[PDB]
Amino acid sequence: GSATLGRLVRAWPRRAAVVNKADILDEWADYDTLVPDYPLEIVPFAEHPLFLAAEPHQRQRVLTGMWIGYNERVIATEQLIAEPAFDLVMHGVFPGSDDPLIRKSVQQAIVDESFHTYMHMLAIDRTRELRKISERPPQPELVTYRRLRRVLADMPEQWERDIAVLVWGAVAETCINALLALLARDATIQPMHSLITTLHLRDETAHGSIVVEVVRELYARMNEQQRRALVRCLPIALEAFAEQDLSALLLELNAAGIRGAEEIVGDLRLVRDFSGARKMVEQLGLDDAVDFDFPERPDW
Amino acid sequence: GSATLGRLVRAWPRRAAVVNKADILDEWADYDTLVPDYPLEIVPFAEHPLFLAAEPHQRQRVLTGMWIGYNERVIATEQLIAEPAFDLVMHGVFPGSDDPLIRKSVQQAIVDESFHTYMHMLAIDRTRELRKISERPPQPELVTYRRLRRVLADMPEQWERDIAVLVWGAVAETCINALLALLARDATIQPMHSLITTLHLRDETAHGSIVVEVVRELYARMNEQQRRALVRCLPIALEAFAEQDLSALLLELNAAGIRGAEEIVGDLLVRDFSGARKMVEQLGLDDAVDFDFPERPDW
Repeated sequence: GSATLGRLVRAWPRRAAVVNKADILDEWADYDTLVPDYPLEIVPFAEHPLFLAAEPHQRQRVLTGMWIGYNERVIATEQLIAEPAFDLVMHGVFPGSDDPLIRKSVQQAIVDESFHTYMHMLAIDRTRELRKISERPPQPELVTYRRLRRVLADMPEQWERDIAVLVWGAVAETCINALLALLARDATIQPMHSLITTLHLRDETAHGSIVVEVVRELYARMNEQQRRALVRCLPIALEAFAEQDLSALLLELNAAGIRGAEEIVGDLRLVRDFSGARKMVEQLGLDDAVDFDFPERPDW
Repeated sequence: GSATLGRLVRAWPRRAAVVNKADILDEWADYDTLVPDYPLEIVPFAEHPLFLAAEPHQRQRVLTGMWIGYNERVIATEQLIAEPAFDLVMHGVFPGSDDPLIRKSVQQAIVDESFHTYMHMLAIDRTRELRKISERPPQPELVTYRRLRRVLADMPEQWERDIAVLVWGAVAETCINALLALLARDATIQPMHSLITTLHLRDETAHGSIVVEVVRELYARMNEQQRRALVRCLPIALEAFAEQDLSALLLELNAAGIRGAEEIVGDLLVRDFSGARKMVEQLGLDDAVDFDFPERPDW
């Protein structure tokens, strides 16, 4: 079997966030209210005159809101997109998925996603308590999940729905959110915010390598119509993860009471790193068969 | 907020198997094939004449099968019974489940169950490799799960189905498998077999405490007709976890080639219900539940 997979399975105890920082709760120990929740430098409208025209506490409420929103979207992605793909592999629904090495690598990833959900859930609860955020509008559906559900809606056959779910999860796990990596390195924000994202990023880098190996092995064992289906679905999943939907920004800005929120939003790097998914496409020998313009590899 | 829930949440990093023995895979290192997989002492037909009249390799193959069978059932219980109940709580379908202390304790439990599945899956894989078992017959559907399907068939509405799933999960997590506890303490079997079960039991002791606290809190917030279904639901789940089904024994004796397997099973390990009894008290359902709780086992 895959030496990459063997190596990833062996490294998991030395690498995983759940093993090496299970005590994340205690990181709020000596909290400092004076330190921001989110870095202004990665806010796209940070220097828009209408955002600058606001009062300092209003800008701070937007930053806090964007931090909470980012954590909400991470949890929804894990729960609705990434974990269901991992679960399908473990269920043995694809030929070749009964392999001990595939099963070990993916079950480890499932433990990691559980702990990721734990960390991000903690981040929301602690922030809401400490910032005294009593109430907050029930946020919109993920654009990525909306696309998934619409693809699946009129699909007759379970075998094809399984392919779509796998591909959506695979793309999610190989296309790293710019906010994950930018938040991870940021020294200006709450140290627990930088830390949680640092931990998640370390695990996600391994998850992308696992997904590349696992998808190669399963595609190789798939029949032609399964293979064909995987191929059609890739560009659709890739475009869903490339698509920016700034509905969340509008709600945050309106929440904070910033005047001209519609103007600021309507007025509008932060691209995902698609390196992993490009490697995935390469490993499948699909380097000319996928209709997607891959963005440049980010500096970070 | 519950002081028990609070203590268990803050102790989780020190307690959790996932933190303490993530490298469980490496425990197979200096592997000794001479050490049995499973203790004869706890095999219900160990002293049956037809079992004793089989060859040494045949009896050792049964022990291997029962160990693998144990692990298969643990995984199935976690996947089909325990995790769904915990997920239901996290999906906030019940009033009062949005509480951050409840969410922390249950999410930590969910991390634990994913790691338990991992441990048990690898015990199966490492045993099958080292003992050279190339094929194993399809296993029977869990008795507990078969009974679950039945109740859900009888109670088909979405809101009914949530309550049944929760109770099924709750009973599973508060009634400790005799085999879990007896394997954990066994000094004669493969050290990693007693280790995995020791680790799982340590976690499960906490989970039982968690479930009693959570279910109580969720009980307070249900409407008349939800409470109704939960109270009527408890004894059926409890009966399900108490009913002893012999079908998996008859399969190990065949997988091993033992003659008169039917007679053996014809001629034929009660859970510790202590945690579930407490759950019943905590709900004030002491007089309401028609179920006869067995005496606590010494272990």
